[PDB]
Amino acid sequence: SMPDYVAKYPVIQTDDEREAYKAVFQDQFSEYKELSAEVQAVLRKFDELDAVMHEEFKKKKNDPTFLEKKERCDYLKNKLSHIKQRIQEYDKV
Repeated sequence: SMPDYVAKYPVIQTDDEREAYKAVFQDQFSEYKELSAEVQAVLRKFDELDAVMHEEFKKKKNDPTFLEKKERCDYLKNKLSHIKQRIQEYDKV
């Protein structure tokens, strides 16, 4: 098994497909930007705490909610990257 975007975003063949992938990239990038910034901020907040040096903060780091948030963020970086790769390949042609 592979991520869902692999199947949903096959090799571009038409100019319309290229524009559709662009629309999807623009939408998902704004979502990704926001999410990643938030995730990094938290990770950094702890980074500042680490520099200062607690247990509650370690738990916060392993919070399942945030942990889930971090995994969605990784999915998004991967999805966007794949779509970008697709567009570029067509663009080179």
